[PDB]
Amino acid sequence: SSRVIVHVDLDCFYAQVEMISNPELKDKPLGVQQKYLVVTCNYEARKLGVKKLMNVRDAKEKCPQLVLVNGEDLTRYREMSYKVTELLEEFSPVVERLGFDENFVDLTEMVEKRLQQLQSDELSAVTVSGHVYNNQSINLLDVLHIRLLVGSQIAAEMREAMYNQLGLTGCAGVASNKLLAKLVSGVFKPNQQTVLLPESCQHLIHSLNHIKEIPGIGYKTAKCLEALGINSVRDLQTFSPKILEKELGISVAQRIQKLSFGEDNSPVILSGPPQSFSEEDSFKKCSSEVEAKNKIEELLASLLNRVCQDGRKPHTVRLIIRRYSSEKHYGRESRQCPIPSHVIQVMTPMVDILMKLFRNMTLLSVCFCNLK
DNA sequence: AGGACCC
DNA sequence: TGGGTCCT
Repeated sequence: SSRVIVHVDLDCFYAQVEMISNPELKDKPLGVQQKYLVVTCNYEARKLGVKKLMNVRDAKEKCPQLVLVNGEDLTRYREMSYKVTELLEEFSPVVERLGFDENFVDLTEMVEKRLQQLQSDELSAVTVSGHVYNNQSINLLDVLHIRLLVGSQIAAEMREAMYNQLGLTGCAGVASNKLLAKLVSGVFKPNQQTVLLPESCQHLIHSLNHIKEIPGIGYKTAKCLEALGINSVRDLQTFSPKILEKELGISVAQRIQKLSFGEDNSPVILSGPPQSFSEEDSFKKCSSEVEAKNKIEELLASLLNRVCQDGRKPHTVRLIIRRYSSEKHYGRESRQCPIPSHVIQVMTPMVDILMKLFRNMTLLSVCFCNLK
């Protein structure tokens, strides 16, 4: 019936990794750069105006002192990301990754086992760990409150472990489903945690300022809802099911309307090993359609070392590209093809293997998928 | 192959 | 605007 889900969200992840590499970067405003962008920065620099995904220029003309480290090679970020996930899996096996810095853990079973260990007395001593959303009063006789509180305790144990064993700080949100857990994890933003009691669900959902802010409603859907006059969470909650169903599909429509009410029955999915491996690269439009495949040889280099390490082998390869011109807000192409059973068991072959797929066709990326 | 959505 | 996942 009722679940206890925790959402773990690491603070400015790349920055934390770069700060751990070179300690001299601490306290000093740090920004991690990829090409001409500052993807993320530590809180210090953030205090000085630096915002995530901001042009270097606008970043230095806002903080003419900001230090920058290149973060185009995701290798170390990716490695730490899995150590975090594995550490969480130790607490409970059902852990879902969302990007490199977020994880969802279904704590339901763990909470039950812990509660069954408590005696008819110490159950009244159950306390919360961290913040209680909207400073809501706890009712120790509400079984749902007790469960979420134990959930807050586990969350605190997880964050303490991440810090002690891995040197990382982060936020956590504890709630009855993934939607709410993710929305509440960020209420007290820096290295802290919050728990959501049922009675405050509407307050949390309505605290949002636009449907776009709801996890599960992307750039597209948002614009669709807008063209319909739906802008606030309450608009969506009160809109006609039928029309919404008749314009977004019965699937999408019924799902996002549930979300507007803070309802979300999606299960936390066990991520396990990656379903694919890939590396990209965007050039200043410097690929003459030919000879510029030496770049593809570079991508393959690292990948091959990665595809290797994992142990499993990929039975499919792919190549994706881009083209410069107008304002193509969306434009990618890729030629998918099977990988020779013999070559699976090295570059040379694969090189021209991608080369043919090449000709058949500002960015270039090789993706090894269909792992077995 | 391409699309939507997410960090 | 460097990676990923799942659905059509």
